[PDB]
Amino acid sequence: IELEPSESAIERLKRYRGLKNLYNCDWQVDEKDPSSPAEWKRLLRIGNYKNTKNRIIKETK
RNA sequence: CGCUAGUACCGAUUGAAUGGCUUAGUGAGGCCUCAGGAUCUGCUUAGAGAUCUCAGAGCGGA
Repeated sequence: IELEPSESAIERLKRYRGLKNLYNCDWQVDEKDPSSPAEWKRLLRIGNYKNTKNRIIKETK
């Protein structure tokens, strides 16, 4: 990103979070986001997807 | 700590199927035999009027 020096780089970068390394750190999964879809809780959560679909095909048989 | 994939022994389905051995009994089928005789057919006394059936009865053979 190429900052405009005229404008304050604080308001642009309010929501950003700095990290040592993406791979190493840990986020708690969501946040008080409010640019998420509010239907985030209106989503089916899945465990092991393998242990979902073989079960469902098993019930389909 | 617990839940999820993975691999071998029992064990029930009286399961339910494949073969091996084995008990006892049955055993088709040809073939060889003991009979059989549907039937078919020779010859002869012989039936009827001059290689003619008009009844049969023997002697046979397939």
